[PDB]
Amino acid sequence: KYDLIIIGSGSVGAAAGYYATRAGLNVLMTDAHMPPHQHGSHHGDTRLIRHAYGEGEKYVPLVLRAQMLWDELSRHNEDDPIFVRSGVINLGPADSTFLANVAHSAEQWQLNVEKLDAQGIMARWPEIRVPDNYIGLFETDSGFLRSELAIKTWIQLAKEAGCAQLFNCPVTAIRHDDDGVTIETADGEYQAKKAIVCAGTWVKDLLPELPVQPVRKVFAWYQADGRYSVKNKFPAFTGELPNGDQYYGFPAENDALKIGKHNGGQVIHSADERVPFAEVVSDGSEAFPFLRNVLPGIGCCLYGAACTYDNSPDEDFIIDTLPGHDNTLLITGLSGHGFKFASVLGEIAADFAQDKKSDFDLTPFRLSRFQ
Ligand SMILES: *Cc1cc2c(cc1C)nc1c(=O)[nH]c(=O)nc-1n2C[C@H](O)[C@H](O)[C@H](O)COP(=O)(O)OP(=O)(O)OC[C@H]1O[C@@H](n2cnc3c(N)ncnc32)[C@H](O)[C@@H]1O
Ligand code: NA
Repeated sequence: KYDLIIIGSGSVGAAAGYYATRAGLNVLMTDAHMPPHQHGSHHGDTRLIRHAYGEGEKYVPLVLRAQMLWDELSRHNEDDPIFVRSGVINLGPADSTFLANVAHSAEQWQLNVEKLDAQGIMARWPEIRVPDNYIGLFETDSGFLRSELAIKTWIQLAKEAGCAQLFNCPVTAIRHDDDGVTIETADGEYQAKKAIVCAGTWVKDLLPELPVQPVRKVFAWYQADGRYSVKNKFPAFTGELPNGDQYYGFPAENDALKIGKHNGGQVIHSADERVPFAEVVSDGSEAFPFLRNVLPGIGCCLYGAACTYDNSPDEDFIIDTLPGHDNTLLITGLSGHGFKFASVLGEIAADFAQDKKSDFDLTPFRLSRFQ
């Protein structure tokens, strides 16, 4: 009898719950665990945000709206900023398709991005060391996000707003009537007028036909020092190697620099198959090829993580209503660059719930593409 059932109250679903309840809807929130947990793709301290987007021009207006919502959310917690404006530097070769989309999309949307020289960056940040052939695009208004905190707050805000939340209770199957959507759980049976499916990286074993492939990814913490910090103006980064390998990174927190590879990772299929940090042996030395070249004074790996990419076959998002049911909307294509969008994706779901209006065009996130 609910107005809306959220299947996965994770990073996308947590937003979806808050916005849909604040919209004034009778909402049910579900997860398999206790939302800020270690079983999804929201754990680890931080998640990156970039406006001038190298992945594609199609993302820009959404991440711009996302940023607005992150700013509005950060308001609710004074002692702990959810968004930190450290800035984001984009590193890579001058003739790269990725940096070509950062520069082009900065121009159209009037974004604060500085083209910087190979010698220029080394002169501004002595610690960052690139080939002479390289170029850097510094983003001023960008930075990163406290991913765990973002969930934590979205839940309590929803919980206070009268949202019904069923957390440690996995969903087992989705059923369709003609009015709305039923979900049978190992607990009981609940239904709503509409539904949003955001079970994330394991939605496959709840909706098997989807063309999304979970992949074991890992980020790690290396030993840094005060001059690699936000205090010393050190920015969060994305790098390209002559390899074509992409790396993401964050300004050293308390004497620790967080890095990760983006392009690789070993393919898995079960939640059990996600072996913890040090268990497979690429992990401890995964960020090394970037670190010795680009950040040579960065030292040893200290500890690290265990996350999973929700990969689509073209690496773009899947934001579409289910093939047979306009009744239900799913968000799942988020292939490792989705958290920055969490806030905006919850809003468009809240809009969807009260059959409201987009602004954005979600055409390139069709389910149709494939075939
Ligand atoms: C893997 C990864 C991702 C990542 C990243 C680094 C790594 C190693 N760095 C990022 C970054 O720097 N900047 C950025 O914008 N994104 C980055 N990402 C991607 C990001 O983590 C993900 O896009 C996003 O966090 C995941 O979104 P989503 O909401 O779809 O997935 P989730 O947070 O894990 O939430 C899903 C929830 O659903 C629950 N669940 C799963 N199955 C069920 C069933 N069947 N029943 C009920 N609930 C279910 C999960 O428990 C989870 O809480
Ligand atoms: Na993901």
